[PDB]
Amino acid sequence: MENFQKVEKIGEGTYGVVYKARNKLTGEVVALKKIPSTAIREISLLKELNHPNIVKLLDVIHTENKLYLVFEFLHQDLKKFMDASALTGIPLPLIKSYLFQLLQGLAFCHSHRVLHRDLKPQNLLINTEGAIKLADFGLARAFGVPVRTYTHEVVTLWYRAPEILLGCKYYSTAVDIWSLGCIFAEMVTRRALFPGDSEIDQLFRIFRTLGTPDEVVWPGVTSMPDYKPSFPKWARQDFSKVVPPLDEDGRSLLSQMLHYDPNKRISAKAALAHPFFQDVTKPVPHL
Ligand SMILES: Cc1cc(NC(=O)c2ccc(Br)cc2)n[nH]1
Ligand code: NA
Ligand code: NA
Ligand code: NA
Ligand code: NA
Ligand code: NA
Repeated sequence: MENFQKVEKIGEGTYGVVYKARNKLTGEVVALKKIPSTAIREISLLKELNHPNIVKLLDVIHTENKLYLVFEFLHQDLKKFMDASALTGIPLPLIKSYLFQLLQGLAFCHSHRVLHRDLKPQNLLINTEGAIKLADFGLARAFGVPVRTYTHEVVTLWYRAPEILLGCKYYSTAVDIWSLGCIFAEMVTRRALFPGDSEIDQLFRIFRTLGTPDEVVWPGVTSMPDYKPSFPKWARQDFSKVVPPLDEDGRSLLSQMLHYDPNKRISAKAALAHPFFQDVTKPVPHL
């Protein structure tokens, strides 16, 4: 760590503090995250998982029984950008560019059998060139997703897939598509899709919009560990009411990203081929 000078505190992550820092060896400006042998091996494997839409993991330092992750630095996150774009909205071509890029990052990681499991606007980072990148890929498998962060802050449930909430033990890559669909809807409408404040509130918010799932739409759902037959039965809403003014192609794609049955939910690779991306471009964001 003597090789790094802290510039400022960027924020408080799930596992530890995040600093902007300078690498004295190379002059490099980096993001430095302060965080068992299985974790070291898992996280070390992530150094090779390189893609332009994945925040680059520069190094893993294990010392004095502390773990430091050194990442590529980006100047803004999507949560802050969404807040700053509240009054006007992020323009649709930029939303489309971001979604397209995020799907490319997911398709790459998924092809290597690596899941994120905790995607949220705060771990999507943006630059002034129009790129967006996924941060903290692979960390949930290494460390778990806790209920509270290291500062006691509540870890958000808003982007969590229903199979996780219903107690499935085995996650598929579909969990990340669900999260990204929730983010897409939030960029379009300027409000979170499913802002739950407990596990049951999260689940019932999903049910009230998409309908309470049953064996017709999701074979096996009624046998899931946390499923209860006493869940209320709500009707599904039309996406035309959920995400106006999104066009028919965008609503089609979103619907497929939010299918209940993870085996039905669209893959990142299939989503990239969707007609919504026919006119995709890479605008320069305002910032
Ligand atoms: C792993 C990583 C994080 C990061 N940057 C940020 O989180 C960041 C967010 C908002 C502002 Br304003 C400045 C920096 N870069 N790389
Ligand atoms: Na480094
Ligand atoms: Na390293
Ligand atoms: Na948000
Ligand atoms: Na839980
Ligand atoms: Na469109």
